[PDB]
Amino acid sequence: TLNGGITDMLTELANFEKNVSQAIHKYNAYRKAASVIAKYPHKIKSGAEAKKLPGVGTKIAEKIDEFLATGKLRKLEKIRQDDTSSSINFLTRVSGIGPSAARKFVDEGIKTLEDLRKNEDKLNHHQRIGLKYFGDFEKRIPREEMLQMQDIVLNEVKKVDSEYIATVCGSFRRGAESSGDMDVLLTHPSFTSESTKQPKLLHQVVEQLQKVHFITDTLSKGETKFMGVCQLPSKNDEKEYPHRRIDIRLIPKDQYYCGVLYFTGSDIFNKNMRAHALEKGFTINEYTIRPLGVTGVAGEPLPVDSEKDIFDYIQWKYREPKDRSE
DNA sequence: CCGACGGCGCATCAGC
DNA sequence: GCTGATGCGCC
DNA sequence: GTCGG
Ligand SMILES: [Mg+2]
Ligand SMILES: [Mg+2]
Repeated sequence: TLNGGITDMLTELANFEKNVSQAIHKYNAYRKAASVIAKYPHKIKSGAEAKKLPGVGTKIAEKIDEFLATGKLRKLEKIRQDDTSSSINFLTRVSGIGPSAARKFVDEGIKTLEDLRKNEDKLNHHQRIGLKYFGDFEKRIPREEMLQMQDIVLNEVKKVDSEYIATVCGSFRRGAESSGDMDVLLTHPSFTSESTKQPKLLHQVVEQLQKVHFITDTLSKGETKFMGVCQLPSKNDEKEYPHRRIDIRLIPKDQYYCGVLYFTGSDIFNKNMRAHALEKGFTINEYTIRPLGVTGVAGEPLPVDSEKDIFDYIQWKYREPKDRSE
């Protein structure tokens, strides 16, 4: 982290644009810039040097010069002093409260953790559970605990049906020493792009995990995506583990490679890779890679039998998961 | 100078 | 009820 | 906010 001060500044600017300004492209621009700077292997000496990087432009170059000169950004200093901005940025830290909800709450005079805790009846289900585990959800998960969680998930799935395959993706699959949460990609031969020969495939799995008291809460749930809360069991006399966020995504089995590419991320890696596919004349989602026809309409799914095939199509050398942490 | 910026699941809501 | 838009979330 | 045509 040669440029930790700069990348934090940019991240804070990104969060402002997203949470307060509701300017999603400025949000993305700041995160692309932070990410390119984060991987740059030199300690940056000026804005000019930073501007050479793709994603850093004139405005960010200027902020970088101010930051190196003084150790801070007046623009951010003012934002931090603004009560409305501060309040909105705080509320959005609760899962389920976005930029619109936060600003709505602030209008109502709901703007602190205390306010929220006395107005539960004003939150939807997702928001109520996000509030419930607010502190827990900001803790990271040591890899060792991720390993225990993996063992539990993989073994409980196996107990439901030996044909399920569950893969932990996200920062875990990228080899991180700690994860923000647990991402599980699920496949079963009965669910392909061609047919759903068996209903309740995701449900059965979620139920078993609830049955054994691993999944403790649900934020949302459909046929292919579960978003919830889980907890490791604690030993006799031991403080409980924090509650953790868990996302489970059921992907057609024949589409596993596109699925696992998606769920491995990072998010920024994904946006960069997908943007590059476009530039090369393809479109990538978690199911397929397709050609763009002359019109601008996606064609039929190209054959894919490895993650690498996807990289090949867009003329990128393969990158192991450990190298996709953008 | 601008059009485009990654792609999609679930929950909620307006309008019919 | 549905469809389509929007909010929020996943990477 | 930045990039590419
Ligand atoms: Mg994760
Ligand atoms: Mg997740």
